[PDB]
Amino acid sequence: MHFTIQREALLKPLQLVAGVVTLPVLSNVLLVVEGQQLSLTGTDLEVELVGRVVLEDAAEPGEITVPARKLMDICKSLPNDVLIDIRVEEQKLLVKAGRSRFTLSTLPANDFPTVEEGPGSLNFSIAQSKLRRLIDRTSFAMAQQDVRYYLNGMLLEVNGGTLRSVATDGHRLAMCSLDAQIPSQDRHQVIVPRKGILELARLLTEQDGEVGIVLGQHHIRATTGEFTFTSKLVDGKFPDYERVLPRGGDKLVVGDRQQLREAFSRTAILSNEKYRGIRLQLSNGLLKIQANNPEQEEAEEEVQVEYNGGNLEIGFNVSYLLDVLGVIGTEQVRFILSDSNSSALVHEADNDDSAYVVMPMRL
Amino acid sequence: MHFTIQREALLKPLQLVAGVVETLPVLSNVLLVVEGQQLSLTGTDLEVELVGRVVLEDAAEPGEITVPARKLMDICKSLPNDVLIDIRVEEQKLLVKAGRSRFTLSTLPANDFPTVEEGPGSLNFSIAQSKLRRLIDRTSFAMAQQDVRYYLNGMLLEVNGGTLRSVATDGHRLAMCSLDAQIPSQDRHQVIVPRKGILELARLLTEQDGEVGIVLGQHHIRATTGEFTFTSKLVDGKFPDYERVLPRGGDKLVVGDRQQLREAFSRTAILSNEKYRGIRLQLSNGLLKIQANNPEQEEAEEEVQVEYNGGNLEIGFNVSYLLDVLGVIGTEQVRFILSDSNSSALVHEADNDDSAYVVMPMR
Repeated sequence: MHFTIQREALLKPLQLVAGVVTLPVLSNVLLVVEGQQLSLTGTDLEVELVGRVVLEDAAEPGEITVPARKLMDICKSLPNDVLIDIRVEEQKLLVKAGRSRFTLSTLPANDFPTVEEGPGSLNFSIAQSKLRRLIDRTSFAMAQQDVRYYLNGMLLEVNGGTLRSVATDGHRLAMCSLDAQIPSQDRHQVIVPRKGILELARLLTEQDGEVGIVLGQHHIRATTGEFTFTSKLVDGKFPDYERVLPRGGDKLVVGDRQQLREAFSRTAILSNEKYRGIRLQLSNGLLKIQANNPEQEEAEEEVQVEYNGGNLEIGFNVSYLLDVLGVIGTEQVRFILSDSNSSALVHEADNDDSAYVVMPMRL
Repeated sequence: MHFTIQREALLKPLQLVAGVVETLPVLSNVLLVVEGQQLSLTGTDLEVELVGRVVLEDAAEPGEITVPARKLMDICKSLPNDVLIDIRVEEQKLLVKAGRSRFTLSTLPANDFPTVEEGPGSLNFSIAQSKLRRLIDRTSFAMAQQDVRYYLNGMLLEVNGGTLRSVATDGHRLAMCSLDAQIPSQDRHQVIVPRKGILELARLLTEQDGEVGIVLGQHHIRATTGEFTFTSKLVDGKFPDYERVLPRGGDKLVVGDRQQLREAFSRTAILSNEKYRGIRLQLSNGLLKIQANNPEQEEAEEEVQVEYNGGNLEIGFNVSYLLDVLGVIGTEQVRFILSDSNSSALVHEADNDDSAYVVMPMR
């Protein structure tokens, strides 16, 4: 195995694969030269990322794994635009560029873990920005290290022509729905584990770009010109999210998103550091927000909101409210509430595309 | 105690004192004192005391109290820009008001807050802030972190003739900087300022066109500006005879590009032992060969052209130590003075003997 490559050409995909990179082989990147193509692969056994770069000078084929962080750091630290000569010699990777010589230890290609790569049951393409939006609008809702396996990840659902993302930790929910012109078929649902979905969202930087998606029984695949991403899915059945969404809420409240966010963060300072309880007292054209902690400290704040109807005292985790408010993209925010024991449904001002559910706390 | 103050006016000094609060509970409080039309804010960690003063505009009722520093600062930070804040003590509580936001904080009495009694010292002078900071910035890395020899964990500030000098050393390497300061001194004065205090002092010296008033005493060092008075306790002990540490017999003089050497040392550092950080230098006429090996038999090799004429030298150094020096050398070139493999290296700027750096070899 031997090739030459520019520092920049190698660094781009090598930085991509290094973002996914404990068994020792898992900290290596798999390098494969087939013809004039270099493929770089990184995996953490849940997610596999592959980067492809075209080689210009003649290249001798082969394959090998080398420590990813160390190759990337070596490549990063080299002078700009320098040509790098990479060769395998006696279980070692030899790297030459200019007047610098590096020898790296290697593990055999066969040791590197592989993925099933099935055709799947559905595929479509979509604008990277649209897929990224579904994830960014809902990702905070995901549960972290919950015993229920399904909670630690994001549901992606195709139904009719519609792509939908749902995330919930069992206390709060975030859902977003987009018209994707996906051909009508049966409902398709996948649960992409938390780490993989966040990684995927970060990867979708091409604003005018497309992403090819494959849904299977055990994997999702995202493919673009730069990379091919594969994640294992969460085995299990996602809860019926439809039941969680509150319905028939009598009270409707409209408020300035920025004023509510600032008033909630101000009061949050003196709320219980673990439970983050905030008390809301709603009355005609008025929201009182109060916060108390174990040291008997108190923050109070009043905000004028558009609201007409019965008084309502209700408790909510302030962090949850702030998570919602920080993804609402409109100046105003709509809150839909019923009673003290019932959850809140939050929408953008004019749009039902994203919906947020926040269950209350006992006061 | 009762006063009104603009949010911006209160935040500046509050932010300053908050940087020294890290536990006994009163140590995480800020001491607030209203005397006439002045508000003083005091923070301490029992080694360093920082005081901020602000002139109050509206009438103010005097008194004193301590309140949690971080919480007051966060509350002040989160408030609307340019708002007027009303502060008043009521029944062992601080009541903070601004617009429609009410806050009640728990308080501890002023008696509990530690007091530092400030003598006049034996020497005082003023100096440009940026000169004092330079002394510290050029020299701070050399300090020991948690050595058993207490004097090493700090920086020596010495006044001899009209020269202000800073010395730091962990026993493996040394950093010194000397500046003419026209300071009248009948006798030589030494102080050892603890590392937390000296680093904090450096960060506070932010006015490039400003001056700082210094007092040296037997047990304290005091630094005064319009914005603050910083007092630190000193390390009780005699600082080592640093002059003996400096190498005198060097027969080999090397000149090199600072940026090329830095880049070549960081590149080779990647494959050096992660704990011992050993690099090998091979010096011959016009050339420096840098090699790094680790326990996994990985190797980085690099050559740099340098101005040098004389006998061959093989010598080992900790590469972090060399990089620490190179990252504070302000000139495009750097001078290395060496003698033998078992003897220390002396490093200077290109044209100047003002800063001097000593690094002991490995092996």
